[PDB]
Amino acid sequence: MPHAFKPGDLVFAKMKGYPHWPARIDDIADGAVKPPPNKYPIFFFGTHETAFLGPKDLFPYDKSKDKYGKPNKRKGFNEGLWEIQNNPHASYS
Repeated sequence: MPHAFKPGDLVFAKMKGYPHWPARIDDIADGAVKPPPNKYPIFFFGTHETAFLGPKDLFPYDKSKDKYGKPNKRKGFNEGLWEIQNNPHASYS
């Protein structure tokens, strides 16, 4: 049975105007800016951008990869697919 999301969980994350995107729940570094209440720091693979999202926009990777894990024209997407499959917990600083 599912738990709450935690740092390190891999997802596809949905933002307005973008396809479901390979992403992870990030940690918040000591001294770093915290998310709003009820939001998680999402790190988008490929673009290496961060946004704050709630669970309604977070689709667990293993369940969703057959649907959303396909090449896309969008900038950064296909690099993102390599990252999530090959080294999803690396530092992409």
